[PDB]
Amino acid sequence: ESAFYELEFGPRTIMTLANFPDDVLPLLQMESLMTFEAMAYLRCDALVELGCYDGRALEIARLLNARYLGVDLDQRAIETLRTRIEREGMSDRADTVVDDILNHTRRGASVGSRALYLLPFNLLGNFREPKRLLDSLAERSVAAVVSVFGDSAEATRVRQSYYRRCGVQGLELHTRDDGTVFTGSDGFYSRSYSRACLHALLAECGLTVVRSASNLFAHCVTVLPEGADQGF
Amino acid sequence: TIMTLANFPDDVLPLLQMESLMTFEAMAYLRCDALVELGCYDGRALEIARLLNARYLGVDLDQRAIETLRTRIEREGMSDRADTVVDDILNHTRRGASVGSRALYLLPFNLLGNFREPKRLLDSLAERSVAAVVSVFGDSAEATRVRQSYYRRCGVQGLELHTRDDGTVFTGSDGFYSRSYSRACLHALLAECGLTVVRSASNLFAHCVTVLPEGADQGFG
Ligand SMILES: CSC[C@H]1O[C@@H](n2cnc3c(N)ncnc32)[C@H](O)[C@@H]1O
Ligand SMILES: CSC[C@H]1O[C@@H](n2cnc3c(N)ncnc32)[C@H](O)[C@@H]1O
Ligand code: NA
Ligand code: NA
Repeated sequence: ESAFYELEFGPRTIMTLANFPDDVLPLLQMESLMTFEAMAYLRCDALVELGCYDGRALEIARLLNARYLGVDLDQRAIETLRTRIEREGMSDRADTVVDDILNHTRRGASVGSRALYLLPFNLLGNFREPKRLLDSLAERSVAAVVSVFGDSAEATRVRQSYYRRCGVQGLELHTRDDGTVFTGSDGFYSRSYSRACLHALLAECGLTVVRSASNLFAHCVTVLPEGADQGF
Repeated sequence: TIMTLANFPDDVLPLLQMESLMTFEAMAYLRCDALVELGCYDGRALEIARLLNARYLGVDLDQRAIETLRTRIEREGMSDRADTVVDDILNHTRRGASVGSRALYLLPFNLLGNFREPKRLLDSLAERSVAAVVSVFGDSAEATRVRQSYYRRCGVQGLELHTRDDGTVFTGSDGFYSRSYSRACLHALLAECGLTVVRSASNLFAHCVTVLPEGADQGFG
């Protein structure tokens, strides 16, 4: 799992904004708005961004005066995030770890009292076995936001352009009933989801849907782990 | 050709994210039934209107970006609630038809800074808006570095950097102009144009403010 993101320039090629088709921005905006609103309503004092790169959700924590933890394998992107945290005077409230996401979710200390876990920008679709990641959220979180590419013809055309712009080698497209799977010879793996398939996967992993939003490109879901306390 | 993501350094994103969150929260709290995005490109605030079930009007002179937006509105089933106009921003604020009873006007991604006479635009907001969100580049060393890289990727000819106490000005031999703002200068300009700051946020790259036109009604619709 995540072999592609252990490559020196794996994360850089995928997360460089200049490599994004314009139509990626609506996916990122929907996910941002839903994370912001979820943290307020569910009284989360902490945001944990899995695959944060250079801190793509830091502004959400900033405008809510929430604690922030960014987790990524990419040392260079985390150093950019550390530099911004210091310059923003957020060192007391915002932290970073260079580590595997599953190392963090399985063994990492709690962040704040009521943490929301963000799985942004199709992170879940980059796991061949997404149930291992989803199952690990229960321990340290009272909520999660999961953002994935959808399976519309338009979404697939965006992804065809995006992954080639990123320079993914030997890119192949595999069409399935419930999503489109892209693979690369470099260990690249990215699937999209139908709304029904995403909802079914979440229910299977004991994650209750409280909010579900879709646009032409993406599905974004706010979930509560069953067994999570829902106090204030 | 300044709006395609292909031309954006990574450090542009925190500016876009801060103004999106402040526009979203302003629409909800101030009970705005319409979002009017000035310089909307391909509908960079459409998702805010969509997720609040608000009316939307995108104003831009980029007819390609507007046609992209019109198709997105149709495919999202938003035709009855979202529209576009290929118009000059000041012509729209001066003479354009009103949208909803409580419209919020968004001035995104340093639109105010890309105007040489910003007072004309700000003064025009008085009549037709109950609220506005204004997003500008700041004057940090990091903001100036990001802007230089951005304008270079946009292919501005004879790009020159002019240092000032209240914001860095970039010019080109092609007639390109864009200024950043200190927090103090932005607040002073808005006050001068009868716009009261109700929310003010800054990050390393940007200032974003929510304003009410003084004399604008503040009911619930
Ligand atoms: C938003 S999905 C892509 C981002 O997530 C990061 N990422 C992907 N898989 C992992 C993983 N297993 N552990 C940590 N970061 C990861 C990548 O380095 C990139 O910044
Ligand atoms: C965010 S500022 C840049 C955006 O605003 C648009 N724009 C700039 N000046 C004007 C103008 N005077 N009238 C309408 N749109 C404009 C550009 O086409 C671009 O999409
Ligand atoms: Na995800
Ligand atoms: Na959309």
